[PDB]
Amino acid sequence: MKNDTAALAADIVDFWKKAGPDKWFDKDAAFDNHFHDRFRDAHFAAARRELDGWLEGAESSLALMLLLDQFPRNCFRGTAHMYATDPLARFFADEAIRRGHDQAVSEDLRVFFYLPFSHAEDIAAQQRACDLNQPLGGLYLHHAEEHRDIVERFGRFPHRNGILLRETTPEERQYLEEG
Amino acid sequence: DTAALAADIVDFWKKAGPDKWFDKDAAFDNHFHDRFRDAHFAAARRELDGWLEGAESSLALMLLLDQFPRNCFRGTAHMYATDPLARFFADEAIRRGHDQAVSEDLRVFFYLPFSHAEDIAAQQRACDLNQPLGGLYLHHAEEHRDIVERFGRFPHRNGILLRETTPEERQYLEEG
Ligand SMILES: [Ca+2]
Ligand SMILES: [Ca+2]
Ligand SMILES: [Ca+2]
Ligand SMILES: [Cl-]
Ligand SMILES: [Cl-]
Ligand SMILES: [Cl-]
Repeated sequence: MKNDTAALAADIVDFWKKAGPDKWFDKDAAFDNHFHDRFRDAHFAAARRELDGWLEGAESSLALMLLLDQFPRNCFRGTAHMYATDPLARFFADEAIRRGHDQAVSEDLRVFFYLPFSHAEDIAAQQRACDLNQPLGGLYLHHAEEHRDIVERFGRFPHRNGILLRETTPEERQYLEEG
Repeated sequence: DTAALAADIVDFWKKAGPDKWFDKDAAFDNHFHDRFRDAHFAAARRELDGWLEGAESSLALMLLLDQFPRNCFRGTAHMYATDPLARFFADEAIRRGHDQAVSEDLRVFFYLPFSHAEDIAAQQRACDLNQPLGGLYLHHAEEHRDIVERFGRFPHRNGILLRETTPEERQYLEEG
């Protein structure tokens, strides 16, 4: 399943399209279970750098985003595993965008190439996320700006502090306590 | 000349943009309120029905009757008070082609009144209207519809509307 022509990559994308925004954007434990049953092995292969060849194809690169940015957020909830492949997802998102892959998938799926930037605790990534979401507009843009505001304010996502064993600052504590 | 006022409402909203339309910013809500409170009430008293004659002025009615309450009357029955009027005007604006006259970025404000109506017919209509828009706007229209097909209404409003949450609504509410 090493090449962009892999059945596995197409399977991941087919699974995502079938699930739809009903599942992409609204928490559901059955969907988490389902995603894990199908694609846990694929996640680990991607994380082991066995699927770098998927960067050759637009939809196979989308599959990489789904495995390395989305999968951990569905399937490793409440643990440091949720963030473990984020640097890899970002590295791949950058490469995919350089190849024009985000422009090659449908408008509905484009945001999955941009979410790794929203999920990074660094200002450059956040500004890049907002620029990339500008053409998508509406709620895509709103969400990118929501993330950028937290990072520009704290340099990180204070909601992660417990899981990552970081010391919460007074202003972060304030922010957390109030929403 | 209330023409200038309708234009001002649209320009306020257009320039604020999607980084403010969906946020919960008390400063923005206060700004919107202090500028357009009188306009909202004039529209609610049926003093601005003439704005149906134009596309942008009809958009202004949507912003005054559907969005304004949601920014400026939060957590109160006033959030819903002008919803029937907003749906009435949206129906008329769509009959006149005004939704199709404005770009997709702003067109959705003609359709949100249908997603905000506690009426399964309105919800099905909202899904049809958002269908060509797709993306997150269609998704949210479908989500609202899914809530209403089931219940006939929005359980999240039970507190405000002093409704006894049924057992099914109750367990719907505790879950997510
Ligand atoms: Ca090849
Ligand atoms: Ca904002
Ligand atoms: Ca669209
Ligand atoms: Cl956070
Ligand atoms: Cl959208
Ligand atoms: Cl509800």
